[PDB]
Amino acid sequence: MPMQMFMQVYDEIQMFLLEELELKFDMDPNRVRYLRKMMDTTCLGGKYNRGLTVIDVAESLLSDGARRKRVLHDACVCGWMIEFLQAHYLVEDDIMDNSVTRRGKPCWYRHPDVTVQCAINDGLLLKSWTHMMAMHFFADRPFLQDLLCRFNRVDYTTAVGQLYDVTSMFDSNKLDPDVSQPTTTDFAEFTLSNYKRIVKYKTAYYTYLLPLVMGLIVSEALPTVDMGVTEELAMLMGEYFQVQDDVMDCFTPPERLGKVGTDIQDAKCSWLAVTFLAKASSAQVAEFKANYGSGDSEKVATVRRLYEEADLQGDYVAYEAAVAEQVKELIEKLRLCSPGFAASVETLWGKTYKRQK
Amino acid sequence: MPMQMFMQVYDEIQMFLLEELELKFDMDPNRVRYLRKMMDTTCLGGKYNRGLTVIDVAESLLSDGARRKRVLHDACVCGWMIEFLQAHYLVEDDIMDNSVTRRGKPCWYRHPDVTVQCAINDGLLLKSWTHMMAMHFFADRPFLQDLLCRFNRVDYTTAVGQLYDVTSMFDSNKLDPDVSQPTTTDFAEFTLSNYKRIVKYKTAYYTYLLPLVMGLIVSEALPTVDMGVTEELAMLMGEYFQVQDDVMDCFTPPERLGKVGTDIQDAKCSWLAVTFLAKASSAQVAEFKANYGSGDSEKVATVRRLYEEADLQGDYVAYEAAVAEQVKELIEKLRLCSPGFAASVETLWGKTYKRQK
Ligand SMILES: CN(CCCCc1ccccc1)CCC(O)(P(=O)(O)O)P(=O)(O)O
Ligand SMILES: CN(CCCCc1ccccc1)CCC(O)(P(=O)(O)O)P(=O)(O)O
Ligand SMILES: [Mg+2]
Ligand SMILES: [Mg+2]
Ligand SMILES: [Mg+2]
Ligand SMILES: [Mg+2]
Ligand SMILES: [Mg+2]
Ligand SMILES: [Mg+2]
Repeated sequence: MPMQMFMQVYDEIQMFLLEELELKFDMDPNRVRYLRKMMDTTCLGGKYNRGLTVIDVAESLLSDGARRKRVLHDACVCGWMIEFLQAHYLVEDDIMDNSVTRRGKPCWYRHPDVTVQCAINDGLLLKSWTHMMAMHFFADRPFLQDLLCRFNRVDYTTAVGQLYDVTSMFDSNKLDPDVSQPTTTDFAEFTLSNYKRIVKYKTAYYTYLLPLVMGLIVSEALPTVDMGVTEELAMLMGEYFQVQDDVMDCFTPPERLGKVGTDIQDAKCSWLAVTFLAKASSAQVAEFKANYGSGDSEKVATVRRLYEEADLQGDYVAYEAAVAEQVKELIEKLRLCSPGFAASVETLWGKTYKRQK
Repeated sequence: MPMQMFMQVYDEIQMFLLEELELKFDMDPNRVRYLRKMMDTTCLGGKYNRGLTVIDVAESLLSDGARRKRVLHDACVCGWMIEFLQAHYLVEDDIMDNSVTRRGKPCWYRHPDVTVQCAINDGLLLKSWTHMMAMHFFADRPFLQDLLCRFNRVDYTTAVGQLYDVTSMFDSNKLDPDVSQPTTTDFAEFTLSNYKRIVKYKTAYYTYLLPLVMGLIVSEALPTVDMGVTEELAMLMGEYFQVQDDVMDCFTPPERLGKVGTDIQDAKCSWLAVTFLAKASSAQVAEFKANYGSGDSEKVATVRRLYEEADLQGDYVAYEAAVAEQVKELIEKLRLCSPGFAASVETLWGKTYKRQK
């Protein structure tokens, strides 16, 4: 049912946007249908976990069935703002990471009749829609300002996190626009501390904290919860969530994930990379620096192998257990003064813990 | 004094941005350096015509000591929001139009140590900053919602224009995300009405209509002018402005313009291109199609050669005169009830009419 009306509001939004493009932007049918396909390919195709969470939080907190419908509808729009925001990130992300597949299908910039230059712009259009839809529905809403302040900061912090992610192969001390530099060879920068910063900003905020806050805002209950504990949980579940993505990027079959990993080729500072270098032996670390950050398959195979050889799946489990009980503890601290919020928060966790996706 | 006070609020804005990233975003001194240089290289180097216009419009309309400098500061912030927005477009546009030089210096993505994927993200960062500085300085001003609504609007419509720009060289009938097609061979879609559409949306709104609008907003004078006549002026000055951009791309010397043209290699629907086709003879129209859209040295020269012989200046000066006359009378309509405003519009026109760069 949540998923039912979630798709109903999607159609509203798609109608409003595309129609306006024809009525107020002098757009021709061919281009109007192109945006439809671009929208559907990039926004539909996922499990909508960020969007659906907003509804759950809103519903779980609204405790005259109009107030219920008001909060419900708004929660769905706020739901699609993040889904569209995620749609925006992934389009640009796939481009930057030179990815091939996304959600079982080719990445947007990989579509035969979608140019890279146009893909970039579509990615921007996606971001502009979040604002366009919000302004259309929340027009006369007391929280409109607060909603967008927090929405944009999260977007901003996520872009910053992508700065950290995109520039982790480079010795930050040799980071100067006017002078080039190649992939690091010592990987001194590949530290858990540098990994944690990357993940906290590029993933955590928009994937866990944002969905929670928007649901709290439409529910007019933000001041009721302990924003501090809530923040601690969002960062914790966020990191964990990203650590999973990193392992799945290397071990989960492309068809089960719906995308072909590029971390090894892109010499990304993944969790698997910083955890390996931290425990591996002289020879292991050497064979790594010699085969990492390359497209060659025997070079790629080597890095995959070396990961297994080093048994990272065991470090993972210990990490997962650490988080699992750290999350449980925080939720109990939250459950004390806000049981309604506590429940919705645990559902988000349960959707994360040991996911295969 | 305007430029000076404008350039000081700049630092006041840069300080805030970078110092925030140092503590609240956990950024290392190196990346804070990289962003400072990026911010200075992408937001500085131009002539600041959009920002400066906002200040002029604003102080021209305040008709209480500090009340004045208050409005003066607000106008400078808005001035930089557009400059930053323009900086955002220009980085993403040089990447899209695969340009080489910008404002004298090499395009941002062309910089020695600026990777394309990072460049893309830096541009997104530049956009994020327009919202960041806005909320910081205007979190108390009542006009904030409108100010940001009108801002995102123009921003949206501009991305929509960029959509017409990048898809103009392709027969929109075969436009379909799954099947690729070459650059239109017949160039049938290169019509003046289609040119007018792309121009009105990718230039007019944010280059002319926005500065006037923000200036009216920060001065609380928005409702004292005939928006209908104001928009007619913006759309008219914007088209003309963009038409000059196209001519300068083919005929103005790089060292003076500050950039190397790419409209001919990118097979862009330029004013020169549509005006040519609309008058050229069979031979000319034929040879045109055989050399346009290529990156080859001599072919590109052949296109200029056909542009000159087609005597496209005679139509330009005629067009300019047609516009000059149409703008004049519109400005008079404005003067009737908005003298002060009309005056600021004269200056803006004065900076557009026969500009060189
Ligand atoms: C959290 N991440 C990026 C969020 C993208 C954030 C962003 C911000 C600004 C501009 C572009 C993208 C999402 C996970 C990944 O995308 P995926 O595995 O889906 O490719 P990656 O592992 O490559 O990070
Ligand atoms: C006003 N125009 C930007 C249009 C860019 C619009 C845009 C860019 C990126 C994202 C959204 C919209 C500016 C003129 C050009 O930039 P330039 O000659 O400076 O390259 P172009 O002739 O390429 O348009
Ligand atoms: Mg990435
Ligand atoms: Mg990726
Ligand atoms: Mg990944
Ligand atoms: Mg362009
Ligand atoms: Mg360009
Ligand atoms: Mg140009």
